[PDB]
Amino acid sequence: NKRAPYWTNTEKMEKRLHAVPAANTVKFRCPAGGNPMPTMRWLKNGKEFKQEHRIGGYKVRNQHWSLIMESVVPSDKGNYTCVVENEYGSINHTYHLDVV
Amino acid sequence: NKRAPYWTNTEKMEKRLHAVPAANTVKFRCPAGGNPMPTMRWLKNGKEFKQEHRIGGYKVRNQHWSLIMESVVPSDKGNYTCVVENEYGSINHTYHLDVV
Repeated sequence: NKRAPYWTNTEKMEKRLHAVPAANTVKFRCPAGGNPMPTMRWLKNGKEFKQEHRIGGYKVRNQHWSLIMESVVPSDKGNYTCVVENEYGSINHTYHLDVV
Repeated sequence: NKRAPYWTNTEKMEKRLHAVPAANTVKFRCPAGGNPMPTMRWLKNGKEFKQEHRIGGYKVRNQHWSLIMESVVPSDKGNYTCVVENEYGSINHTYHLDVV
């Protein structure tokens, strides 16, 4: 039953550009399936996004396939991409964050 | 509307192991979708499978996402994998061919 990653709910993913006021919380999701369970990682502007990249750091909820950034600030604007992978494939989606 | 490759009809793909008498024709398919249109390539035992690898050569029908090998011979046994890709992702599936 092995199978490459696939998005399980594209509805959540249709809204690509997000404009949010500073200090609000943004949450990005890339619901996925696959056998074996794929892993997920996030890039910000094409480069690995790490905890130390912003003051507030960030939360990853694997069960919900989401990236959460609390109290956004202007320097958080950018492109956020979820890369999901397993031995049979690697797929990605990109969101754009604009901080109003 | 950009989107990574995805299989559009997994039904065709459920039968992974194929045992076929010599001299018969085998056809493998990996129906796929994605935006932009993904490309497809085939590997035989993990390595690029080229026309010169077998006497009969092989047919690729892009419209139907299939690899066709006429008059199979014992040396054709092996693992056949369709790799489908576009800028948003790369996915693969593997079939096993046994020549009876």
